[PDB]
Amino acid sequence: GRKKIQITRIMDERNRQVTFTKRKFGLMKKAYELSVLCDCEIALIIFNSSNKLFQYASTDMDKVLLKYTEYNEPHESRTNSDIVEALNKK
Amino acid sequence: GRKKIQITRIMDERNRQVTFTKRKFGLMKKAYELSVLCDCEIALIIFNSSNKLFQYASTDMDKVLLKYTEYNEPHESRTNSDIVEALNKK
DNA sequence: AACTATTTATAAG
DNA sequence: TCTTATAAATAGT
Repeated sequence: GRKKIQITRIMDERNRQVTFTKRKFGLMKKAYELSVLCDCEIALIIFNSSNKLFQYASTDMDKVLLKYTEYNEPHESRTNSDIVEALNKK
Repeated sequence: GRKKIQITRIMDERNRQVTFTKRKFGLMKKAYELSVLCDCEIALIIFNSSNKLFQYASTDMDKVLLKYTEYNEPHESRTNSDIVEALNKK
């Protein structure tokens, strides 16, 4: 956008609340497209600072969660650190 | 990118596999940033066309899924259709 | 495994 | 492998 930003908690309770809403949609949109382009099933679960729930699922969310729990092989399992680290590599 | 593309299953088994890998990271990156910018907890579950698993979580993924299962209020619960619709509105 | 032709999202071959 | 001014993602070569 107009300015570049440093990933860090927006201290401003409002721009935070606004950015959340905006990006959340972007996130879901992407998820949507990825889901579709590549014939994959996606589930996305979000909890805002106030522990309120927002969820997207390409299909049948609980169906996906169920598959998940039953999975028994190793697999890509990233976390925030994994991500920051992968980033710094570039 | 160089060309605009229509959201639909990449029929080319290869460009599909490639695009999947690329965008998946983009997805996680975003999720990462959202998680951080806005102090929210995020869990992302992906299954490729071949039923293999990929997951990101801002923190303790199972902790998040657990919260989810226990939630009992109505909440934003989007799905692909909800998304396409919302798009066409623009 | 790069590259790269205001940064589509988002902050004020 | 809500409006632009700008950053950040990415299709394709």
